[PDB]
Amino acid sequence: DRINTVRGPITISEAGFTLTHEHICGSSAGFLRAWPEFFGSRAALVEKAVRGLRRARAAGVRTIVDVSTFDIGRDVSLLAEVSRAADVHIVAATGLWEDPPLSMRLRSVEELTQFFLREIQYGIEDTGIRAGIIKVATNGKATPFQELVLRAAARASLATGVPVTTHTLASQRDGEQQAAIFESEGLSPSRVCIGHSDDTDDLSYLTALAARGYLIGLDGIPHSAIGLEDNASASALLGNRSWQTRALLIKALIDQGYMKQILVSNDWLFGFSSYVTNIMDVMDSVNPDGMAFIPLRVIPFLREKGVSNETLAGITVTNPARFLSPTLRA
Amino acid sequence: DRINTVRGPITISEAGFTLTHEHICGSSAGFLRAWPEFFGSRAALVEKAVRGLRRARAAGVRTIVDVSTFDIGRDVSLLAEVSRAADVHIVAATGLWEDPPLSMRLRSVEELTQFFLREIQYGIEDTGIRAGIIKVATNGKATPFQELVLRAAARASLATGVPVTTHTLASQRDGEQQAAIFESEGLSPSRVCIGHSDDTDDLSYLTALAARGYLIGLDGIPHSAIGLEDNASASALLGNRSWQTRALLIKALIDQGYMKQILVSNDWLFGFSSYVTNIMDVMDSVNPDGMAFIPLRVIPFLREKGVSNETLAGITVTNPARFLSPTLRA
Ligand SMILES: *[C@H]1CC[C@@](C)(CC)CC1
Ligand SMILES: *[C@H]1CC[C@@](C)(CC)CC1
Ligand SMILES: [Zn+2]
Ligand SMILES: [Zn+2]
Ligand SMILES: [Zn+2]
Ligand SMILES: [Zn+2]
Repeated sequence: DRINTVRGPITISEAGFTLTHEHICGSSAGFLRAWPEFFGSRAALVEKAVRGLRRARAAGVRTIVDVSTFDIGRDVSLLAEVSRAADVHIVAATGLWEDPPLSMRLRSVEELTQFFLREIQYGIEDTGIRAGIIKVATNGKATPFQELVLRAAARASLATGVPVTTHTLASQRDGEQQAAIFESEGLSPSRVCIGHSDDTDDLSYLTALAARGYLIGLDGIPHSAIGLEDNASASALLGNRSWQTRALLIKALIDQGYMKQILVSNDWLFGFSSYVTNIMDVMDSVNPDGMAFIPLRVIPFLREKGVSNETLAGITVTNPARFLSPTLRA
Repeated sequence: DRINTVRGPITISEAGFTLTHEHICGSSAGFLRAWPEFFGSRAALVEKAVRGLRRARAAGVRTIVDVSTFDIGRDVSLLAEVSRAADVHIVAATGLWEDPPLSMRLRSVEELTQFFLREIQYGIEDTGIRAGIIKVATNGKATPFQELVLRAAARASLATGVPVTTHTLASQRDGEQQAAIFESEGLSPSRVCIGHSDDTDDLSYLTALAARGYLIGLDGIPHSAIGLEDNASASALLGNRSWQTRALLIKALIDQGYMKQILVSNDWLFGFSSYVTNIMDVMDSVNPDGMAFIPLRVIPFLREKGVSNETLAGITVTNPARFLSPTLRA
């Protein structure tokens, strides 16, 4: 049993402490190549990511899942360089997020399945690097094209055993429609993580997903604009619920019997061109720990609130390995 | 005086017979790298383009202006390879078309100007290849972002002397708003071609642009779905006006005194991923001459209708050189 990373297959035991929803860079296809000065320089972005991943590794992280798709401007050569330099495994993604270009938006469910399978089974671009996860997205009711993407993701997962992870507008309970479409294609919920689920406090929605077997992505714990005075763009992005409020959803699901279905992450980035200029600076001021926020702050917080070390080890080590290890029914 | 091509600067005399609105490939940023099998293979696309450009050269073409932007998936390395193999100069474009990703759509007018200037003055990606034209787009009333793109294009042209060429929804008379925005930034109409202008028969609109000094892009002459039975997608793309009807607009503008302001092209492509699957096959059935259609069919047609050889030489050689040669007022 092996998980594909940007430096090759690794064993399940090698994955270790794993952050399941992260980004080296949140961008757009071709953007880093065409306009590296937007990030200062490509080298500056690399250096920032390596420093961040090294600090995460010192805090105990061993693997991150970079859920950047084609249309987030995923650059697997960049991921490989940062992964080598920081000694942190990086799992790359296929799929499509919320900004597909026309050349993707016009494609059929069969064509999309071919593209996702290409990136899982053959390689990404000419790199030979294979994706270990499929990323999809809705923001409210699925567009007709997003329905095709979700179905193609299910077909690619059914052929390969690679899991699916989703972006939702959690306030619209998107996981319900995503589940319906996935299940219509015959995909096991055990192969699916419904992400950005910490954006909502609706326990009925969260437990309805977990009851049918879905993994719950509580993946934006440090995202908060509390204490940011009069920054409309940061408030729209990050919300005004505290990181403690988000983190307590981890305890809530544990207390309901779902500890094996919880996946926790920061949804951090080291560059961020697909939003307003200087958002990365704002985010780094909110959370200077970056990707180390989960082990340095969330884990001790949950221990203080009575969650055991063993349970948190299961959530951060056992659950990601069970999720990522290719299979049709985990 | 020199015009930048994908193989370096050329003199005005070297440009020769020039098609001012063409594409090697109409695609999306990063798409050819990530999914070359969509085109059969990258090599198959290269071979098809080289054969087409060789046939165009045999018909008299010496230069094409590839008006593919970043978001049309412009690959200047591909353009250079095809240009070398076919012995046809290719001018590359900067700017943005109708499918910018989030990382572009969130940018300011100043940021966009920096990006356009980068591609004109420094190089595209890491290739050192510099754009010789700026391409912009509206489809009806400009979106707020498209207003910024048009202003940034004007600023980049004012700094460099490189011309601007536009995509319009001609039925909505977009050239009127485009002109208004360009002029508000102080750009000379002599540096601007309002493209897809052969999509309309409205002489009041066309002469209103030409009267204030704009160049008129009659650039889709072979685009027609006449005789295509019950193909809705091809009819939506190509329209149901004949190529003869489009070509007679060249004569119409000559007869009104605007021969020096007419630019003629095919708006052909050798691959086309940003529309429905197999559209390239449909288009090649409509116009097997491809980019050779203008010299092989339109020029003799206009001669038969009484246009002189000298006038057509002025339109196909003199006007493109005057347009492309960098200057603030041509
Ligand atoms: C991990 C161990 C199980 C509890 C204590 C719930 C019984 C939660 C922490
Ligand atoms: C080019 C020469 C001028 C005419 C004949 C109009 C007088 C048009 C063709
Ligand atoms: Zn997301
Ligand atoms: Zn994310
Ligand atoms: Zn166009
Ligand atoms: Zn075009």
